Order: sequence, then structure tokens, then C-alpha cells
Amino acid sequence: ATEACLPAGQRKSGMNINFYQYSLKDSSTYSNAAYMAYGYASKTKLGSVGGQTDISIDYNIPCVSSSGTFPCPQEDSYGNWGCKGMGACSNSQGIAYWSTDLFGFYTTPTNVTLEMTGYFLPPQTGSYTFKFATVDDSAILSVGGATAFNCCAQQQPPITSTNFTIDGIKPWGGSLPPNIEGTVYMYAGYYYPMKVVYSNAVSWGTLPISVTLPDGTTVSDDFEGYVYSFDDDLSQSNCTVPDPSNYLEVL
Ligand SMILES: OC[C@H]1O[C@H](O)[C@@H](O)[C@@H](O)[C@@H]1O
Ligand SMILES: [Ca+2]
Repeated sequence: ATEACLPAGQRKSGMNINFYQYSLKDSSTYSNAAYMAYGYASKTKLGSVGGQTDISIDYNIPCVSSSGTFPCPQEDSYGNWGCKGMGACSNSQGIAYWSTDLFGFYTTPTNVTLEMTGYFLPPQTGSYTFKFATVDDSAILSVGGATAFNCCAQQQPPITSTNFTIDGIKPWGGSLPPNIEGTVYMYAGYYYPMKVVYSNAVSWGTLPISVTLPDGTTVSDDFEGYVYSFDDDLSQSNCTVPDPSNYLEVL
């Protein structure tokens, strides 16, 4: 059984996103599992943004072309290099770029590690299939009070579990990986801790996130209505529900 929670605080819509420093073109750290699970929090914290419901990542580097600077979708890049419908680009793909494209926070989306935390509120009892359509460069998803973070303790330092529900790595220089899926059985009305950790090491960043509900509904990119944050309250006695199927409910 995946451990779930019943936080009694004021619920806030969306996930908290923390940003951590990652070295441009570090082709090692991003593929290490200890780093993805907890090691990232050792790195300098750049900032955070709260209340985000649209959590898919799609960052496209600029092409500085003769008619202006425009983002280039990765599948339209060619040669050394240009972008279809724009011609040759005069800027390097291998430098840092600054922009707000990740959740409105000004940082270097070319090279950053994001930590997304919240609680997933299932509306139906049954098995949920989470999915990353692909990943550039690496990402994990963990779900559960024992594996994502502890109940009522969303904002604490990371727990030390490498038991990921999904983990994905783009091999360095390789093509984008295919779909990656992971299934969790969840009970309706319990808040399940959820953590996504995402790294971009250079240039393009991509992480299309979706979930398929037990009825076969698919929710893609925007998780409004499903993900919530609560401020930590370590004093709330009955926050943790080790097994929601045998939980003595008291009303
Ligand atoms: O895989 C390493 C590197 O390969 C290409 O340069 C792009 O797909 C980048 O997004 C990626 O970081
Ligand atoms: Ca990349």
C-alpha cells in the first residue's frame, strides 16, 4: 500500500517548485539516482514559485536569425544550425540562456534542476498510470508518504528514497526517449504526496507529464483540481495514513 495523508491545514491549489543550480553541460550529475532523489538539495537554491498547476516543461532555446530572435522547437533545428522557417541561427546552442519560461521564474532554463512537490487528490479509487511522454534531460516522479515526502511535511528537506514511480534519462547526445509509465493504486479522497525532480543540462528542456485515471480519462499538462499544497504542520497528529484501505475512518 502507498502511504497517503490527511492534512488538516488550509489547502492551496497547485504545486510548489523549487529551483536548484545545475552546471551547464554537466553530463554526469543529471543521470545519477541519488542526485535526482535528494542530492539536488545540496546545490544552491535559486528560488521558488508556488501554486503551479500546469507542470509540463517545454523549453526551446532561441534562434537568433536575420529577422529576429525566436524560440526554435527542437524538431525544427537542423544543420549547424538553423531552424526551419527562420534560416541559419547565429547563436550557440551550448551557452546558458536566461528567461522566465519555467513558471515565470527568471533563471537559466538551459541548466537547472527543479523540484516540484504537492499532494495528488484522486477522485476515483483504482489504478492511475502516470506518464512522461519523453524526457530531456532527466526526471523522476515519486508518489507516497514513504517515497515522495512525509505527510504534513511538504517543505522539509528531501527524503532519501530512490524508489521512483517513474524515472527517465535521455542518454547524452542520444535521441529523446520513448514514453515512460508507472502505475499506482490510489484511494479516493486521500492526499498522496507527489514529487517530480527534473534536470536540464544544456539547451532544450522537455517533460510532458500526464496521468490516466482508473476510468480511462487522461489529464495532460495541467493538473488543476488534482494537485494541492499545504504548509507544513509537524504537530498534526493524525496526518499520516499508512494504509488507506484499512484506515479507521472517524467522522
Ligand atoms: O542529450 C544531451 C543533449 O542533446 C542535444 O544537444 C539536445 O537534445 C539537448 O537538449 C540535450 O541536453
Ligand atoms: Ca537538454
